[PDB]
Amino acid sequence: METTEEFGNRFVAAIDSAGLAILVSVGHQTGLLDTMAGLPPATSMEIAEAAGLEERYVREWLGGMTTGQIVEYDAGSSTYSLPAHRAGMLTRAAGPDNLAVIAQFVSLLGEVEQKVIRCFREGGGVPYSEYPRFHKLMAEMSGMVFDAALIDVVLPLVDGLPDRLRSGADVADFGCGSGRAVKLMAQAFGASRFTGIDFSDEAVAAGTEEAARLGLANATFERHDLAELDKVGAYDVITVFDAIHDQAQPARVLQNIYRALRPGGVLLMVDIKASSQLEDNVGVPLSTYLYTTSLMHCMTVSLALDGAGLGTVWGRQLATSMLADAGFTDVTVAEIESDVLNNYYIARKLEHHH
Amino acid sequence: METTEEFGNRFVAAIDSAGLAILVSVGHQTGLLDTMAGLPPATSMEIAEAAGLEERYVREWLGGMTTGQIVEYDAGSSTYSLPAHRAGMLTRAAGPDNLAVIAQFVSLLGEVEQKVIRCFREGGGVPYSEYPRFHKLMAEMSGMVFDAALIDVVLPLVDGLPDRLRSGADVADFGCGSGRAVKLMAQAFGASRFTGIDFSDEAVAAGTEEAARLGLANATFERHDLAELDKVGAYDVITVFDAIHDQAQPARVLQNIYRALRPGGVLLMVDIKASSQLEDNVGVPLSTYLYTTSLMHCMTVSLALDGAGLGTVWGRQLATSMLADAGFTDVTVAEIESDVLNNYYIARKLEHHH
Repeated sequence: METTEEFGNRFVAAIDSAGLAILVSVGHQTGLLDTMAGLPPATSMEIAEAAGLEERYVREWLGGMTTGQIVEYDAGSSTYSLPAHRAGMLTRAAGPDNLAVIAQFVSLLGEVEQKVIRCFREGGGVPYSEYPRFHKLMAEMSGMVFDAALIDVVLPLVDGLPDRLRSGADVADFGCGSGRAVKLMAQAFGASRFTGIDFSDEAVAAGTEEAARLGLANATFERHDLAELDKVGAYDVITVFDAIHDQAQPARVLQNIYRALRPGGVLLMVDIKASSQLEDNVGVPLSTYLYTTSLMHCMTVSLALDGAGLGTVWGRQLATSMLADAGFTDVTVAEIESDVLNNYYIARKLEHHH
Repeated sequence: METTEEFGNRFVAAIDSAGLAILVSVGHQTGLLDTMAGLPPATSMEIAEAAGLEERYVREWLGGMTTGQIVEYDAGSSTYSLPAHRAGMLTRAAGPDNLAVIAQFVSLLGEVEQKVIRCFREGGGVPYSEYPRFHKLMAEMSGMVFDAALIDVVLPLVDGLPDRLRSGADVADFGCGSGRAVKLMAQAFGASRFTGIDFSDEAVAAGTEEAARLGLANATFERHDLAELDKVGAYDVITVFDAIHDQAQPARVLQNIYRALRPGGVLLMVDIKASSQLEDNVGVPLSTYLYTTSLMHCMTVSLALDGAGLGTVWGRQLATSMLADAGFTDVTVAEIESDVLNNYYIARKLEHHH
């Protein structure tokens, strides 16, 4: 049984961990972590010089990184070092496995804390437009994951999908952002036609420009809100990467996906790995982070639009039953051993004609 | 030796702890924690009703508080409860020992993260005026500590001080804010004359109004910047609660304090308990929090004024030597067993006439 003293100590340690997360975020954005990964043991002044930064700031940062047991300090020589085993997951050299990137979300949620608190009292939500930095970061992170794994790891989860794409299919990516996924797929699969759909006029224009740059005649982009579409029996394959649980009208989006698929078609929906039952998420790493991210961003943005507010932790069971509600009678859930955060939902449409 | 895997797990746990700190902050500001401390096990809807808050927000908050192992959830009945041993240090009923208050500093530092990051590149600092919420909270927290401990615990650390005040002394409080400390002392010690000095015209006016309210003829307030004072042999006793390490010109402030004291006088300076040597702070609870608070507030506000930027962790050794530089040849450091964050520096002035 946990005592008052033990709880006090655990919570003070959480406070220290929170400070440390912010320091790591600062370390990422300033290039300090990258800089120390390329240095031998060095003074505060040496580190600041190598980083091109103000030493007084670097010095205070170093102090907290040291008390947080990430940076190691040698008092005899007044030198600091970032152990290689830690550097390996806190630097840009790790790309999508750089955990310092996730640390940035602590400041990002903090920036909206007062706005979210108001919603506890007054209802509604904080609009999508309040989170430009948050969204920019998610887009960068997803770009790296698509580059690393989309073609060779993710698409092969769907039995027969790489051959179908090679042979030739009509494909859409719903919620395509700048069109990274469409770009990669259109390159890998010249026989297939790809349409990226996104709500942002800017993102769509950027997709179109980039497809023109690279001579990708088989990639087009279109601005639409995913809840209001006129696509009917248009696509053999539809991808949806992380977009559904944020929607104002997720059920209508899923219904639109089903309508847009041709008979024999397949939806690949990638969304957050968690249970729809709270008790199952207790003890699983990142569960608190996921509830917090939901409360302070993914849930509230949907509620701003008087939406469903399913949140980040909507969960496998609810996702599976909503796919059934949308008309899919054939749903499987795939996992990648090297991916703790995502489920890969594979939903196939009956071959039967209307 | 810590492995890559072990570091990965520890840092993911820090991320979860950071989320949990933000949730606790939200719990404090919304009254949710207070509400649950007065309830039996209850549903999300019951809790939201009791709190007067939007259930959908309460529900998501509950999820993260549960995965963070603060709130307990019973899946059989869908009820939540806040154990008494945890409630005891997360609710307003604990006053200055409410740890939920310290959790608010995570959002507060997050709100300034981008501004601080700019200073790593461009120098200078983030001005004091950027932190009104932060300062309001510190003032509330200090108010409660003064109410609880100033008269009966803190002032008795100085041998002979309560009797000297009872008998009659000229006293000043440097950095008095709204004048809480002066108010309490002026009430306890009718024979003594108290002057609160603060940089804020508003704080000073509020002090004066309140002294008029309560018929405290022996309490006055004056607006001055602590670095530029004309007080010479004016006071037998000077108090400085938490104000020195934030100053642009701390050495000049301490010199002004020494000049302002009469021969035989005493300074009571209360400031942060930590070492001036980084290696000593490693492993001490709250050290990371203190470096982070320094980097993102106390140090940077001083640097904004092209100041000393000593920071929150300036430390005992440096504080002691700066008191010597200011002219004090007689300095002791007192601790209160029930106070991990503050040192009590007692600096006495020679009895010898100019």
